[PDB]
Amino acid sequence: TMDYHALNAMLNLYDKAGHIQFDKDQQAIDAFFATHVRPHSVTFASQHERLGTLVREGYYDDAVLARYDRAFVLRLFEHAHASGFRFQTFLGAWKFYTSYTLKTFDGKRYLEHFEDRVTMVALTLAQGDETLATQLTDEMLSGRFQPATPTFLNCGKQQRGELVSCFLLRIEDNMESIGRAVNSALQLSKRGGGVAFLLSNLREAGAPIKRIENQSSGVIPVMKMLEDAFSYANQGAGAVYLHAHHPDILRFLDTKRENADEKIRIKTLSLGVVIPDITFRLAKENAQMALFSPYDIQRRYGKPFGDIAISERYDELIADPHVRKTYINARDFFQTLAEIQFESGYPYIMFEDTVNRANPIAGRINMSNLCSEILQVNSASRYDDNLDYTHIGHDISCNLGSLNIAHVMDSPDIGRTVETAIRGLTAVSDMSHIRSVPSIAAGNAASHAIGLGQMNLHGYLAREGIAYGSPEALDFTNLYFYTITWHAVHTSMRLARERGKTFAGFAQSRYASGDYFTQYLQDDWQPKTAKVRALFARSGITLPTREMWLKLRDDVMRYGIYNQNLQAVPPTGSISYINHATSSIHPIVAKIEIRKEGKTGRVYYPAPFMTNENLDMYQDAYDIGPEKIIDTYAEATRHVDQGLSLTLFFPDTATTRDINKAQIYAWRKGIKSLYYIRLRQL
Amino acid sequence: TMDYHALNAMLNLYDKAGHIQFDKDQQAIDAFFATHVRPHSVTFASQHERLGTLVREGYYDDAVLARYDRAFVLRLFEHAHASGFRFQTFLGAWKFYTSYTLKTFDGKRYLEHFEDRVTMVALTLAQGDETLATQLTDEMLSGRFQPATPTFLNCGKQQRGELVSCFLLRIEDNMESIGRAVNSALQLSKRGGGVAFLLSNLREAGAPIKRIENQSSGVIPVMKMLEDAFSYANQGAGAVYLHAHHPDILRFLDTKRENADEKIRIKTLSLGVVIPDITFRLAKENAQMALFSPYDIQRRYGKPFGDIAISERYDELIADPHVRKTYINARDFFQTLAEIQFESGYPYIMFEDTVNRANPIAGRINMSNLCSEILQVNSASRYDDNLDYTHIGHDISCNLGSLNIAHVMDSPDIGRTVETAIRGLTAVSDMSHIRSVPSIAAGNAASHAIGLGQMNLHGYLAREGIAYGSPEALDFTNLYFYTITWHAVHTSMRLARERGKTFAGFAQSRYASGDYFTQYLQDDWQPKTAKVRALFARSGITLPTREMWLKLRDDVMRYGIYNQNLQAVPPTGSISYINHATSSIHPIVAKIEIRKEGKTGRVYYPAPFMTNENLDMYQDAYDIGPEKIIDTYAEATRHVDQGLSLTLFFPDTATTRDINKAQIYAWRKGIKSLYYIRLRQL
Repeated sequence: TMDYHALNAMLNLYDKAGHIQFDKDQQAIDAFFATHVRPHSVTFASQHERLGTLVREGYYDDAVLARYDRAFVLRLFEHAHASGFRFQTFLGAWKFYTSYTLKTFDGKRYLEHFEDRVTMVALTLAQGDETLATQLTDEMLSGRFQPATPTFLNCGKQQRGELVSCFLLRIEDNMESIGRAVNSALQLSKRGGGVAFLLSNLREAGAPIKRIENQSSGVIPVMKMLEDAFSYANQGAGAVYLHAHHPDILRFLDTKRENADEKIRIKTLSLGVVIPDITFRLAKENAQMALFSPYDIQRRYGKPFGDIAISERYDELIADPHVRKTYINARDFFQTLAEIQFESGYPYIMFEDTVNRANPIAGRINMSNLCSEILQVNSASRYDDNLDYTHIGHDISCNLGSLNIAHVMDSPDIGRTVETAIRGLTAVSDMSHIRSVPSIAAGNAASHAIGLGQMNLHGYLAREGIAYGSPEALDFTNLYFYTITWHAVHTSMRLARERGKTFAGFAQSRYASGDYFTQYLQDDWQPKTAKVRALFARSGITLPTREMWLKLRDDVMRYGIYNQNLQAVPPTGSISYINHATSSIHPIVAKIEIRKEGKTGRVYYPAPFMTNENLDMYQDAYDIGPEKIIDTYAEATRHVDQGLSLTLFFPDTATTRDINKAQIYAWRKGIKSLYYIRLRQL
Repeated sequence: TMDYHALNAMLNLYDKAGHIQFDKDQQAIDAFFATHVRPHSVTFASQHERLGTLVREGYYDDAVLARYDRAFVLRLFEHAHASGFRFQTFLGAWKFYTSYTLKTFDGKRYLEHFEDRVTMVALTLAQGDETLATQLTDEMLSGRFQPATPTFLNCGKQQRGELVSCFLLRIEDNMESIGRAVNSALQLSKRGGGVAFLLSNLREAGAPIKRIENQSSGVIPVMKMLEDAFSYANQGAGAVYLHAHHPDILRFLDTKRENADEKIRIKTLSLGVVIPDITFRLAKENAQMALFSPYDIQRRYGKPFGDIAISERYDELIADPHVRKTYINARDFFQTLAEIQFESGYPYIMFEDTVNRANPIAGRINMSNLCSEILQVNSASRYDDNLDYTHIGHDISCNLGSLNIAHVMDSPDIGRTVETAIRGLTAVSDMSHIRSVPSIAAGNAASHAIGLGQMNLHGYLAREGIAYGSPEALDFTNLYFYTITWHAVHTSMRLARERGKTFAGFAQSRYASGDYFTQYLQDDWQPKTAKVRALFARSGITLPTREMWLKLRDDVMRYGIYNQNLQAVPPTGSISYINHATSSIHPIVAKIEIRKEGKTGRVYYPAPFMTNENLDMYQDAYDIGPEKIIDTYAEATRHVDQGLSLTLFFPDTATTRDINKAQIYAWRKGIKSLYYIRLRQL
């Protein structure tokens, strides 16, 4: 019966009673291992000899093993293979062997299995610490923690790409900066990519140059340039963010219209827009939108457009005659916005006042990343004519990992679970040295920002018989994130003691003063529901209490924190299939997801814990709709210091107004940002 | 009668006897000065007060005057205005006031007249030396010398652009270099522009990267990137050169085809192609053309494609199995070549063996400039990951100026005439510090290359009743350049004594060994003709003699030379109209040239010394044809150490074969390069 594809395909059939036949997927795993994995895996007389061979023939990096006693290494591997790990789905297994595990240089045999890859990851992150390493191994094999693909994929390998592949850069209003950006785009893209540029500081189309009254091609030409950079370095991708109140806003959005011109046509780059609070109020009362000149604003306040608070100074700015102001219709802005999103899925939205109002770090937040999940502060750089740095500013980069909620709730020692992931991601940052872009490097060194995310929320809720979006769900979500947060700040606090240093700028932060905690010292803490009350109960998990916050608040005000930023909820792409989770805290996109991969062209993927006796608990995001989704992310947004990738799923019948209403709701509810607008499918 | 345009227009009418009515142009000058120049020029109570005012209100740069005793400055100005300078044509006057002379900041009055601008130029170049300054003034006012527009236009002004605006850069086969190039393109273009890049070292489309077998998008994506750079920084322009034997040659030429695709479509960038001797031989015997991989060549010889001698190692390379070789048809190469030129005017051709065979400087010449007149050696640069220079190579830049042949022959002291121009251009280089591109700066500092050119050759020949292309013309051309050359090497030799230093690398040069002079120590020196013999006679000019060369050869082998390169014959654009010369040593493009400028849309320009009694001596380049033109440039190419911009003018009936035959002839005759293919007009 050894066709694994056909077996998998069986997941795509319903019996006269609309039931699936889930066992067939297991059979497909089995036949996969028997007909393909085993027959093409390389097995050694022993671990010792294996590590020997792999180092010798150039596959594994001895440098990583050299930080441990060989005996320890051999033990850890064995412990790993004895955990009794199993892939839960054909896709997970297939995805791991086809694109994660290590193969021979000629691509014909496999040199690694799950526990192996895991082990090496653990060894790399723990960098000498045996306990840590062991903990990493356990966390990963239990399915509890699951680092982002760029980490899980390269750790320990000799031929590896970077561990960090997510960057946010500023551009300053001058050729030096622009030239650097293009260069940074080349350098980064050329290995992993995932780069976003802020364009808000650039002078508008028409602004003067060198005293000559009307010369400025605007941001478009700058975009075209990035677009080509990215294209040339083939892999990586780019995004640009522009403030809503920027004079080029409309032509900026027009680039993503099928029907416009050739040099107002950016096909690859992703767009993102920053929208402050007022522009909402203006549209409410059908007023005009004032677009301010970044050129004038600079000369008149000594700060770039992107470093000032538009909303706060909206009036002050309008009254100032020195600032040229052009106008457009607020409502029309949101109109074209929805129209573009409607066709391309973009832009992204970054709710500038909501974000800065929550931002505990000194400074402002003016952009976001390619997945609209990262939110940190940055600072300008200054260059010499020869392009040498004169002052190295701070740009942003971050590594990610997330832990499977379900599995977390299936283990009493949550504190350990969180401390370990945080330690591991922290190690990722510590080991990062992106020298090709000094600001990126400098930035990482001064902040140690990491992003610990969550996934499998829907999968969890389903299992425990809770409907997505319901009041119980909303209550879990809130308390669960309430918790994770505690253990993280705690962990980061501890780290600060051990390393005897905090993140740069800690002193000016909110953590230092204690304001960060006011929220957790007031009540709305305990369970709105009873079921939820019992879930944490049955779990052994202990919801942090006033005393515990009060305590942490003192340990934090005194010892500090290591990481400037801890949490962040990006979309879990393929790592989620190997971990067998529903992609983040958003409902499943389908009961049986279909991917276009392999000889068959199709590969099917059933959701976690889903059986023919609870299908009614697995409703797709389209069915659940945006309201319930938004509502969920909101409970989380209260705690996650960074941000979460939020995609709305709309029917194909939906209208721009529908979209627009979802967005307003989002704004109204506290959402820090929005990702795509996925209209219906093929 | 005070319409100057209408008067000018009169030059566009023929009487029943096909005669023009040249006096009307003079009338147009007169009415111009009376109705426009005078009424809008600003005149001061005295020079002293003027220099005072202009420095105070921000127009003139006191820094330049501060290197002289004010009294000297006042004198020089007066001497200037007393020379009795006159514009010879309405266009010259109109061109000077509309786009060279200094105006008030609001653009409504004139602050300068010819002698004024000249003076400031002299003051700037002479940098303290009164004699020099005075000489500069005389040379310029007599119409003898005429510096390139970027110099004549900015010297002395407070708001000025750079004096040097002509650059040639290398690109190395790696992202750092590519990133820098884009940046250099931005930086340079953003002020004057005129930049050319060598692409020959870049790996071909398909070559490996990082061991991965088929990844290299080739040169096109790199071109698109430059193209966008140039576009963004609005002004400046770019060129790319590619070796004929480079694997991407065909797709490189295909970019300039109307009918090809969208991402194989470079509209702005100019193309140039380097073609060695063999590819000619191969096409002769209808063989195949071997295209070698620059990727392989590097790994196997430690030198980039562009630093090796293809022709010399053509066989050796074909036999080497390590060098991947693709093939195309030689004859087909030249076919598509002519076809492209046919439609766009390009490419340019750089006859690589001819050039290196003449090149007296140690090293090879692999590219050229935007006007195909510059030919020097360059050397690679090496960068650190952060884009910082690790080793600063030597790129190329050059400033130009040329002297009106006629006026030169109308003055006995040619030696002074040449020494002065050389001194002045040398000062241009000495004062150049293009810090935004270290290699450019380093290069200029090590070579002090300048380019002294010629113009008004046709105008001269006509006046003296010699037909362009005739044996007498060919004889003058040769002897005249024979002469200029002497006085230049002499001048540069002298400079080396005064400054007590020579150009870097002098020792490895040909000047040091003495081989440069072998040519001038053998005969074909004296006049083939008798008329020519008398021209130099009537002039007082003394054709250098064996003893004079023998002497210079000893002074040179001992004291050295200051400039690595001296001569170069670019096209004289607008400066030629103000100087009233025929554009370089090529026949006139018309008897009454028409330019599309001003309120009238048209402005007419009669050639020098042309009257209704010698029209038959002024035949256009179309009439003269390419053979005679080529023949002329050949006589000059024997002496000019750098190169000359050679454009062929073909009838609209011409065919690619016609073109191709002109090119072969050119190659055969010693031409170092070719510029456009101007097919007939509108």
